[PDB]
Amino acid sequence: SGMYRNFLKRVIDILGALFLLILTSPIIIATAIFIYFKVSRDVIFTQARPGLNEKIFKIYKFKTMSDERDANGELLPDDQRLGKFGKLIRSLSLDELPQLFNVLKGDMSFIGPRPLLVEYLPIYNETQKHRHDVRPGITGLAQVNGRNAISWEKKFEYDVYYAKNLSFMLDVKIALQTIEKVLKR
Repeated sequence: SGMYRNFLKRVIDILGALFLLILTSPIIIATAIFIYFKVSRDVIFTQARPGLNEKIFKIYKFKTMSDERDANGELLPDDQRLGKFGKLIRSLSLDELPQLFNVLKGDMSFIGPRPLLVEYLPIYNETQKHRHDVRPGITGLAQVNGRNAISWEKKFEYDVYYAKNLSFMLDVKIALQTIEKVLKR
């Protein structure tokens, strides 16, 4: 290919992220306000993950757990630092919204491999390393093919096949498989 792989896919990523950022902007400001006054005035925390050509970038996400400490300082267990409304924000995936800015700025695509830990970079073999030949995605070929089994090698098989055979057909197929995925629980 080339015409869609090297150009048109990025435009849909930019416009889509820009449209969705303006579309959910009241919810974004509302979420940040609640977190500011009841969780943490830092609101946003970043996540360093490998991306295109394995280059590290920070993933933006809303902070949901408090920054509470202990009499000795070792933080409370995760049970007591995550209130009911924090779980509600997590449940509605509102904390995930800042990643639209990641998609907009080029860190990620709308459809692509899942951003995983930096630890796995030396573990990937010569075939699985190719999953970083494309930008990571909010959804992708591996996310829609979940079969209640943790076969990392088969997830990586889907990842490598996607990076090699990126098509406008395939992207539409993933998009339909993603909305049909959410029609179920």
